[PDB]
Formats: sequence, C-alpha cells, structure tokens
Amino acid sequence: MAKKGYILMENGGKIEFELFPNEAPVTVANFEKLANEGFYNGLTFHRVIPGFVSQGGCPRGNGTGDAGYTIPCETDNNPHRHVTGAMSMAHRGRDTGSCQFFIVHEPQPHLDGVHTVFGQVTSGMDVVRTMKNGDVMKEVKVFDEP
Repeated sequence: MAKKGYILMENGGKIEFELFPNEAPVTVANFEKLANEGFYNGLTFHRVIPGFVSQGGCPRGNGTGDAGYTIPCETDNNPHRHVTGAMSMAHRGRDTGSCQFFIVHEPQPHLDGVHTVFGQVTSGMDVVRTMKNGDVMKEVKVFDEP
C-alpha cells in the first residue's frame, strides 16, 4: 500500500508528490487528513528558498493553522534524508510537529535527519525553484495509490 497527492498552486503551478507511510505512518496519515479537508487551501510558503529548500504551511502567512495534529521526531523505519524533492514535516523534537512542511529542490546533507521526511516530490519540482516568497497553495489533495 502507498499514497500520493499534489499541490496545486494559486499561480497556476503544480507540484506532484508521493508519500511514504513506511517513512512515517503518522505524519503521512495526518498530512493526508488535512489535505483532503482542504486545510492547506489558502496556506502559503512563508520561507521560500529558490533552488534549495522551501518551507510553507502558514494560513495566509498567519504562522500556524489549527491542524490539531502534533508529532514527534521520527527516524523509523526509513532514513529521513533531505535529498532531491524530499518533503519533511517541521518540528524540533518530541511532540513539536504541526502542519508546516518543507520541499527540497537541492539536497541538503545538513538537514538529513533534522526533520521527519514523509513524502517526496516526483514532478513539478521546478515550481519550487521558481516559487515566490509567500506563494499561495490553492488545492492540496492526497489519495491512495499502491
């Protein structure tokens, strides 16, 4: 069994990604639940870094949305390196996770294991490189695809 989804951007862009329950069952599940509730509709990337790793999940730049989901720092079962396309959930340790997440354009060895990787962009990564600071997410959806 496996999962995937897409981030449709308000500016007409689109970032298609796949999720790995094996990397983080809880993180993937929670992200899916939020996405399919339209949670990320209107949430922006408040820290975009063209060419590298961008961070988003801020409701119109209001910081932290009321996701109702908090996760620990996970390392099992698969390695959580921030390689090309990698997507991780932002946290600082146990019971610190939220709804904010990263998208990696350029691999960052120094971020490897720092956050909990739960997904990975497979197509449309170019959107990240050309992403603007505070770019709005229009439609984030997740569905099953073994």
